[PDB]
Parts: sequence; structure tokens; C-alpha cells
Amino acid sequence: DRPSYCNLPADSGSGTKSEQRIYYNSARKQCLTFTYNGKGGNENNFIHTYDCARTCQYPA
Repeated sequence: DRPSYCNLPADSGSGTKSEQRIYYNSARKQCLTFTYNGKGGNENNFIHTYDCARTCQYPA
């Protein structure tokens, strides 16, 4: 089943070190880029596209 946090919106969090991360967009069923400020945010926040795809897009 899909973890519920996969359905949270992208959350850029706080901080000054901007960094690209990947999030699952539940409406589009796609793993997309977003800008993460380095701190805070939520669990729908992945280092690599494959992480998002295996965890949220095509979950075990």
C-alpha cells in the first residue's frame, strides 16, 4: 500500500542552502523536482527519483 505521507504536498521547509529534492505528486502520480531549503519540511522528500518511485509511485 502507498504510505499516507506520499499524499502530502511538497514542503520547501526553512534554511538558506537550497537543494533539489524529489516528491511524489499524488494528483499526477509522478515523482517531480522541488526546491528544499535544507531544514524542516515533511517525509515526502526524496534524494533520488528512484527513491520516490519505489516508495510512493509504485509501492510494495
